Amino acid sequence: TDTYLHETLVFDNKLSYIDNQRDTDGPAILLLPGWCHDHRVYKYLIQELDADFRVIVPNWRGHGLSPSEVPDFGYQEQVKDALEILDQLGVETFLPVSHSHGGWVLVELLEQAGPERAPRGIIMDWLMWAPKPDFAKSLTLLKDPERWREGTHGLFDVWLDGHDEKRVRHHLLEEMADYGYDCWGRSGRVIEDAYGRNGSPMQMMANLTKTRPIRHIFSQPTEPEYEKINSDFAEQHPWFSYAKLGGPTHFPAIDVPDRAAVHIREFATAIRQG
Ligand SMILES: Cc1[nH]c2ccccc2c(=O)c1O
Ligand SMILES: [K+]
Ligand SMILES: [K+]
Repeated sequence: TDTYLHETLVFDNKLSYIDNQRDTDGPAILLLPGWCHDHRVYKYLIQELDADFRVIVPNWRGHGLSPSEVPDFGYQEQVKDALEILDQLGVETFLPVSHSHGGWVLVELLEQAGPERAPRGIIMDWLMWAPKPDFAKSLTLLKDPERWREGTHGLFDVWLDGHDEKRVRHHLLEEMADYGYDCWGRSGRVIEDAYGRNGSPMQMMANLTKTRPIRHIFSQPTEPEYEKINSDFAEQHPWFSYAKLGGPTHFPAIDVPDRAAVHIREFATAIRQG
């Protein structure tokens, strides 16, 4: 799966990215990582989609197999980076698929690219409501140079949700091991700022200039009150749908890749039929 890893200069930065360069009919599937991890989170999903689609995964500034400190940037800049990679690659039409807070990039990308280029989106496990106290606390911890690691640990607890989930544990404990405070502290500032300025992922989506089909596929939070704000949002908005995947962790791309794949294919086929 590292047979597909590339690197390129993007404005000021060398960014790594996955591209299987599959010669096939569009749309390209653009898999967008959350904060302080990289394309490795997608290694099982990429396998599900490899045969039939062109699959691109950009890594954000300072992210990759060798993380590095970089100057401060936000989702605005993640969006420009992603488009610049698509331009360099000649990719025209694409279906963006995001993980968690990679969603802020996805929804701004939909605005920027417009519905012709980006006609649909799939958002995975992304907190739809404004920060509850435990999560609000997590962010404040991430921002703290003394307590960022404690922040990440509390988040790992929430994400694993009491499961001995060997693939996810490996991703959190090994694949994110090289990320430091420069990343984690930034993710805290950006995510906090994102909800502050946009209200919520739902408010930001509802506010798109040109709304279009978006599906939220998620395994957590598992409580019925969270399902309820998804169903209420979907009752109000013909373009919004959701699917509870019932996977153990915050990482359906890792733990139920075959289920995440089928929703991606469904949206990719709807696009092919216009
Ligand atoms: C990979 C990743 N990174 C984060 C960093 C800060 C806050 C939330 C997250 C998150 O939800 C997620 O999935
Ligand atoms: K187990
Ligand atoms: K709906």
